[PDB]
Amino acid sequence: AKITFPKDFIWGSATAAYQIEGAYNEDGKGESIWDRFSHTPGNIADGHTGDVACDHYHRYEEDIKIMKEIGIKSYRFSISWPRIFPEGTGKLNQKGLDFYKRLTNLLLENGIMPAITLYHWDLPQKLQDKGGWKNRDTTDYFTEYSEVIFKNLGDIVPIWFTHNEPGVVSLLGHFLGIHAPGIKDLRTSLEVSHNLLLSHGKAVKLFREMNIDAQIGIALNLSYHYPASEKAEDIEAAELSFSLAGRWYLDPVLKGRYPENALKLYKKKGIELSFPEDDLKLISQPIDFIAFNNYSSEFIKYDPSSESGFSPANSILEKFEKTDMGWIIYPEGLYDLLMLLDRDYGKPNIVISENGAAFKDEIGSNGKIEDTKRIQYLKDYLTQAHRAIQDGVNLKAYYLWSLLDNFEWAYGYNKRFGIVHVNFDTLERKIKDSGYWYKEVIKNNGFLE
Repeated sequence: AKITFPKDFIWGSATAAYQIEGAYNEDGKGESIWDRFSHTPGNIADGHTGDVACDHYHRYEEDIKIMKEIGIKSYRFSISWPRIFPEGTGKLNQKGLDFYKRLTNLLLENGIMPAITLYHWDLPQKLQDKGGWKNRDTTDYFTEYSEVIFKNLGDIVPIWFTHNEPGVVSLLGHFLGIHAPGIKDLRTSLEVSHNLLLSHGKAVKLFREMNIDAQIGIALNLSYHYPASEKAEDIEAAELSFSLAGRWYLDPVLKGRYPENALKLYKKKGIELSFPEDDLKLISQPIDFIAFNNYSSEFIKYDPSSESGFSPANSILEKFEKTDMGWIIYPEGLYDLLMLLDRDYGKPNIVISENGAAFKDEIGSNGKIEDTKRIQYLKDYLTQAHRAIQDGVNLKAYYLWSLLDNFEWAYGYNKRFGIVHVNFDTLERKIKDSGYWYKEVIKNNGFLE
């Protein structure tokens, strides 16, 4: 069958500033928590850093030409907070604004709609020295940064995301310690979760008060958490697992409450956190769309003697095909997630702000990257997105992660998600088969399956 998306469907591709830009100490930029984390041996696979990355800071013109060749109609990127306020607050670094004004204007000149993430993990290190996201004041410094950006770009950028994956920043950055800033403390991670969400609400309020003529949302990490069987104890386990993961952020944002099942667990663990009563009313400011980053799905069993009360169903997981990340490939998961969003949250407008896959790429004798498994993944996942649309979900846009191979956080350069290959030694770009496939998808507004 022929899969044709809605006429006005937005086809995009996404990146993040630390992952692509390089120029880590150029034009007055301040140190970020990811600069510090990357420089510390043992934190990144193979001792890789984002010092140079794709060097997009210098090579953006070439990248925009590639975007035009593929025909992406929107580009999702993030702004580096420490390029704008090197110390987090205080003296504005005009050269920072200048880089992003140029970039934005060039995107628009080439007929590519900019879509901007304000926070994609690069907190200024000076703020982390003061306590980082554990410090409520950081939520005000974030709002002050957001104000400058809205003043300079607001009414030429149609789509805005406040945060990218606060639940990852909290969990990996502040409980597991495997992301910047490398903290390991449950209570701190929960205070950080809250302040991230608080800062989202402050920014959205500000955006409305400044009458910016654009749309604003947030990009959450979301997966469907399947129970291991149809037994109520498994169903309840999976529901709890989701409530401690993506729904710990969805419910505050869209319903103005934390999930009750998760609050009971944390109380059972001896954490009963109390924040001003008005914080949830601020967190749940109306947004124009809910966005999410999705790659895979979870399978959860009842596990009553565990600290959590649930665990991964490994016998189910071990049977799926996996990506180079070790993540299960299960395209129907994206359908089930989209239908949950639509059912549980009053049929919101939805954006997939990231979806993609890492596979091992090889340049052939013919000089080409024939990344068939990445194409198959994208086609299977987009087929399910389309099935959701036909079933009434208000899915408006799909941003393919990523335009470029990039610095994959703690994995360094070992994990390639691009539709465009980057040689990290030479900085040469080469469009993969997946990039030319996406070119075709955009031109045909879909594909056969």
